[PDB]
Amino acid sequence: QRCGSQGGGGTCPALWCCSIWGWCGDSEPYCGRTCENKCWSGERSDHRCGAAVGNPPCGQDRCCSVHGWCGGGNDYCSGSKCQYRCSSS
Amino acid sequence: QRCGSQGGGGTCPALWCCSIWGWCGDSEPYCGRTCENKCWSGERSDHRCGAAVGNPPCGQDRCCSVHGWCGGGNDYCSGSKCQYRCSSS
Ligand SMILES: [Zn+2]
Ligand SMILES: [Zn+2]
Repeated sequence: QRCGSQGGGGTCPALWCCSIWGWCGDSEPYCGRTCENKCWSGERSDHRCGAAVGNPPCGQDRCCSVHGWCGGGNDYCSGSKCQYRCSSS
Repeated sequence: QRCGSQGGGGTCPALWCCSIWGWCGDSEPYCGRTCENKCWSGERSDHRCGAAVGNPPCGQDRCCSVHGWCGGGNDYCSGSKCQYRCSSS
């Protein structure tokens, strides 16, 4: 899926990272050094996530729980406990 | 100090746990299975704490920060970041 200034301005599904080349992913090429948006580095200082705080990203191997907190592991990342960037599932 | 039904009906200092014997603490006999009030099990799902949500407990090894949130580690528990149930170094 395309996204970003190169892809047309779409947002990635499950709010994944849009690389600078305009493609969606969740690995370093997309989320680290060559990320354009919803980058690992864009996680709020307070680590909250969700619609309440405008759907910000979470860092590497961290997901946005359904309670609105970024963090890692099943409790944040496994289905129904996870709202986006889910990665455990 | 004394708290709860056996101890006067007060809340502990630093909103710590009141055991079933009416004494204040922060270890498992106080906060765990034999806890009467402000127990580890009473953390709100939304993780809020502070007086605007009526001084809820925080879970185990979590502290209420000055920002109104329960969580683990130095953002919530360290000296100047913590308002109650503070414990980290
Ligand atoms: Zn939670
Ligand atoms: Zn932090």
